Amino acid sequence: MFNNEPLEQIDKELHDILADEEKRQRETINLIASENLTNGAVRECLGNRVSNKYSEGYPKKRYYGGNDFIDKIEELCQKRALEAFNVSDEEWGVNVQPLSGSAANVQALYALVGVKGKIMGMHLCSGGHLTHGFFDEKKKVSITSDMFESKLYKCNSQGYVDLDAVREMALSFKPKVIICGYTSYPRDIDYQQFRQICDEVNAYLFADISHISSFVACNILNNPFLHADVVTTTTHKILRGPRSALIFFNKKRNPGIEQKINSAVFPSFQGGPHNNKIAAVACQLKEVHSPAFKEYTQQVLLNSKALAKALISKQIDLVTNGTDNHLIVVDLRKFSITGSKLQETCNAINVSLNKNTIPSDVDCVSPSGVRIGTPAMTTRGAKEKDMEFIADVLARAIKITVDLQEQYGKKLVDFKKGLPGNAQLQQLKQEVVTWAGALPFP
Amino acid sequence: MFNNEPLEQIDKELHDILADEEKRQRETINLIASENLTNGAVRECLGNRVSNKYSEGYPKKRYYGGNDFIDKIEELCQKRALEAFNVSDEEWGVNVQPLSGSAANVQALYALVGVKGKIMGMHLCSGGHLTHGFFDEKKKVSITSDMFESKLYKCNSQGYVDLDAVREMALSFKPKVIICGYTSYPRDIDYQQFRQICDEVNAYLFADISHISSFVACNILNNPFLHADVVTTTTHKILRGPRSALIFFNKKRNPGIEQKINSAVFPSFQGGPHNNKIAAVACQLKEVHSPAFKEYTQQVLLNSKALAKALISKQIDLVTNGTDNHLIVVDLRKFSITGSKLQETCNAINVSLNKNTIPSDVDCVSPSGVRIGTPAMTTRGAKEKDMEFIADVLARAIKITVDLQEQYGKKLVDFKKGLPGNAQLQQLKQEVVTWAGALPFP
Ligand SMILES: Cc1[nH]nc2c1[C@](c1cc(-c3cccc(CCC(=O)O)c3)cc(C(F)(F)F)c1)(C(C)C)C(C#N)=C(N)O2
Ligand SMILES: Cc1[nH]nc2c1[C@](c1cc(-c3cccc(CCC(=O)O)c3)cc(C(F)(F)F)c1)(C(C)C)C(C#N)=C(N)O2
Ligand SMILES: Cc1ncc(COP(=O)(O)O)c(CNCC(=O)O)c1O
Ligand SMILES: Cc1ncc(COP(=O)(O)O)c(CNCC(=O)O)c1O
Ligand SMILES: [Cl-]
Repeated sequence: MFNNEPLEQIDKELHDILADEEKRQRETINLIASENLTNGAVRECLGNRVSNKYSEGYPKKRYYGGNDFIDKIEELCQKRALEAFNVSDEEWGVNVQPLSGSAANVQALYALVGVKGKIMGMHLCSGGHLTHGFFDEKKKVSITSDMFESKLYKCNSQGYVDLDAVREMALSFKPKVIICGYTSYPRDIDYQQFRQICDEVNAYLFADISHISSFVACNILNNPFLHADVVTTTTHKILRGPRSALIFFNKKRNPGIEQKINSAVFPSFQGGPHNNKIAAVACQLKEVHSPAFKEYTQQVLLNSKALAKALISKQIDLVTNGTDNHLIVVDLRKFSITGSKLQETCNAINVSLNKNTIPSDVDCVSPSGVRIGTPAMTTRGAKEKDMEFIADVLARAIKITVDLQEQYGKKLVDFKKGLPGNAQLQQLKQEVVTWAGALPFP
Repeated sequence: MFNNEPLEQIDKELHDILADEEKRQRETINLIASENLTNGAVRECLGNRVSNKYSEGYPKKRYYGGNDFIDKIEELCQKRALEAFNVSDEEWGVNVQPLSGSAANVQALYALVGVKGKIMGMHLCSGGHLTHGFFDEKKKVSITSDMFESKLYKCNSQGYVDLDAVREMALSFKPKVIICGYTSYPRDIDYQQFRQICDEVNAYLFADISHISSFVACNILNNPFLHADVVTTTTHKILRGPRSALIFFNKKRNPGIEQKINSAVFPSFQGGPHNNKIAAVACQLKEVHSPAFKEYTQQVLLNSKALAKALISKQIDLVTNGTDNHLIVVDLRKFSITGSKLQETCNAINVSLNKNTIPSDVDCVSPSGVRIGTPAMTTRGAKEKDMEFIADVLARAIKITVDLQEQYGKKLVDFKKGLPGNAQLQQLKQEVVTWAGALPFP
C-alpha cells in the first residue's frame, strides 16, 4: 500500500527545482573550499534501502537483531577508515556513526572533557571552526562555548598560528583539550609543537582535519596521527565522500578512550545511525586508498599552487602569501571592496566562493576577503593550465566589483542594484558557463 | 578526474552485502514500531546531487550564495510541513534542518531552557525516549540528563501516564519544560491536561510525536498543536519519510521563539544542512497530505487493533490491555521468558521486533516484553485478516522459546545454542520467508 511512481511522476514541482539545481552545478566555477562532487556509486549508496533499518548501538552489541548485514557494512567502513589513514586497528579506533562534522566535534569534545570542561581552539575569524569553542561578546554562538568553557587563540598579523600565544594561553587557562586543524587556514600544521604544549599542561590533542583529510591520508602533508589523541574529519569535503563524519581515537595513549567516545556518540547524543551514510562512506573510503585518488589529491595541491601563483601574477594579495594545501584566502583591502560584494558579483557570474575574514578584521561584521579552493574543479578535470583562466575570471570580477561600487556606492543594498542587467557580468557569466558546462561532471 | 563506474563494478564487496540486506528486508515480518519502507521517489532524493551544496544558515539569509534552488527546496519543505500538520504559517513555524530525532530534541530543549536548565520527561523504562532526560543512578546516560537537570516521571502499575504524579513532580521540581509523547507508549496522550499542568508551574509544553506523527497529521488521534509550545518529530517512522526531523514552534504563544529555535539548530549545534534529506522530506510530505496516505494511516490503526485482539484471543497479555495507536507492548511474564530471548527467537525466524520494558520491571536489566507495530507491514500491504497469521507466528515463537528454555536453561548464553539447527524454527522461518517474500516491496 504505497506509491511507487518515479520522482518525475510523483512530484513534478520538486523534480524541476532539482533538475535546475543540477544545471547550476554543471554551469558553475565552484571554488567553495569545502565542496566537492560525489560519483554515482556514492549516490547509489545514499539512496539504498539500508536507511530503512534501525540499528542503535554498535556492531555485535546492537539493541535490535536483524542487523547482520548492517554489522558487516559498519565493520567494513571502520576497517576501510583505518587503512585509509595509515593506522593500526591495534593502536587506533574509529566511530563511523556521527551524522556530520559538527556533531562529531561536540561528541568527541564531550567524551574528553564533559560539561563545564575547558577547551582551546582557533578563533572563528582566524580560521577556526564554530565547533572549536566559538563565542562573541554578544553571545555564546556555538554550544562548544556554552556546554564547555572555551578560550580562543588568534593567528598573528601575517595569518600564521602564533604558537607562543597558544602556550601563553594554555599555561594560564589549563584546558583539558586544545583543538588544532581549521576551516580556512591556508598552511600546514605543526602538530608536534601542539603535542609538546599539550603534555606541558596535560591536555588532550584534538586534530580536526576535515579540510585537509585527503592530504593526511595520502601523506602529502603532516600526519597528526603521530601526535594526536583524537582526530575528527568530515567525509564530504576534499575526501569526496557523503555528508558524514569520523572520530578517531588513540587507544594506546589513552586506555579507556574507546568506550567514552563510543558512548558519547550513542546514547549520549545520537540515536539510530544512518546506514545509507555509512554504506556511502565505505564506498568512498575504498577509492581513498587507491593510488588513483592520490593522483587526484596531488592535482588538488598542484592546482592550488598554480592558482595562488597566477593570482599573485595579477597583483592580487593572498593571506600568508601562498598556500600549502587546497585553499587560498584572498585579501581584498587594496581594492577597497568587501568579501560579501565579490561573493554577490561572483554568484552573478556563476562563480561559487565565500566571504572570509582576514587578520586585519577585528570583527566578523565585514570580512575583507574571500576564500577559494581547488577540490571541486580538480574533480571536474581542471589542470594547472586551467588556473590562469580562473584567476583571470576572478580578477575581472574584482574589477567589475570596483566599477559597480564607484557607480552605485559602497552600501550593500545600493551596490546590489547595480548587479542585475550589467553588460559585463552577463558577458563574463556566458564565458564562465561555456567553459564550466563542457567539463566532466560526475 | 573521478571514477564513474556503477556501484556493482567499483565495489563488488559492499554491493553484495547490500543485495543481501535487500533480500533480508524482503523476507522478514518487520514489526519494529519505529521502522517503515521508503518508496523509490524518496530514495531518488536521498541520492540527489543536492547533497553537494554547502548552505549554512537559513533561506534568503545563507552564508553563501549559489543557493537559489536550495532555498526553494527548503522553503517548499517548511510550507509542505505546516500544511501537513494543519497549522497556519502565521501561528506556527518549523525548522527542517535537524539531522535526526535526537538532534532535534537536544536542540529544541536547549533553545527553551539553556545549559543547567530544568526538564521533565517520561522515564526510559516507562516508554519515554533517551532524549527526554534519561539517566540511571550509575550514569547520566543521555546528554539531556547532563547538559540539563532532568527529573523522570513514571507510568502507573497498569502502564498509563500517571498525571497526579506528573503534577506532584512539577510543583516540587519546577522545570522550564515538560516533555510528553513517547517511544513505547501504546495509548493516546491527554495534552490538554499536560497544557493545564504547564501553565500552573509556568513551564513550556514539549510534544515529541515521532511515533504517532501520521496520526496527528491525519486527525485520527489527539492534536498536540492545540496545546503545545514545541512539537518535534522524526520523518522516518510512521510518517514514512527519510531519516530526518522537524521542530515545530508556536509563535503566538511565545514571541521570539522562532529565532531561539533557529539559532539552536544552527550555528549552536549543526553546521551545513543535508539538502538531500530536505528534498526527500519535501517529497514525502506531498504524499502525507493526500487522501491516499490517510487511507494508509487508518489501515495502520486497523491492523494494530486486529493484532492486539488476535494476541488476546491466544491468551497473550498486552500492556494497557490494548492500543490506541500503531504499537503494542506484549507482557511475557505468564510464560517466564524474557524479551531478549524472544527477540533472538524471532530474529531466528525472520521476525523483526524489539525487547521492551514493562511497568513491573523496576530495573531495565531484564525487559519482560517485546514491542511490536504495524506501519512497516501495513506499507507492504497486510490487511486486518493478515494479523491472525502474525499473531499465530508470534504465539509459536513464544512457545518454541519456552521449549528451548526448558532444554538449555534460562541463562542467556545457554539459551542461544538451542537456536541454530532447530527444526521447528527452520520450519517456522520457511513459513515466514514464503509469506513475506510475496508481499509488495517498495
Ligand atoms: C559559515 C562558517 N562555518 N564555519 C566557519 C564559517 C566561516 C564564517 C562564519 C561566519 C559566522 C557564522 C555563524 C555565526 C557567526 C557569528 C556572527 C554573526 O552572528 O553574524 C559568524 C561568518 C563569516 C563571515 F564573517 F565571513 F561572514 C564566515 C566561513 C568558512 C564561511 C569562517 C570564517 N571566516 C570560519 N572560520 O568557519
Ligand atoms: C534503544 C532505544 N532508544 N530509545 C528507546 C529505546 C528502548 C530501549 C533502550 C535501552 C537502553 C539504551 C541505551 C542505554 C540504556 C541504559 C542501560 C544500560 O546501560 O545497560 C538502555 C534498553 C532497552 C531494553 F531494556 F529493553 F533493552 C530498551 C527501546 C525502544 C529499544 C526503550 C525502551 N524500553 C525506550 N523507551 O526508548
Ligand atoms: C574544520 C571543520 N570542522 C567541522 C566542520 C563541520 O562540518 P558539518 O558542516 O558537516 O557540520 C567544518 C565545516 N566548515 C564549513 C566550510 O568550510 O565551508 C569545518 O571546516
Ligand atoms: C519519541 C522519539 N523521539 C526521538 C527519537 C530519535 O530518533 P533518531 O533515532 O532519528 O535520533 C526516537 C527513536 N526511538 C527508537 C525506536 O522507537 O525504535 C523516538 O522514539
Ligand atoms: Cl542522508
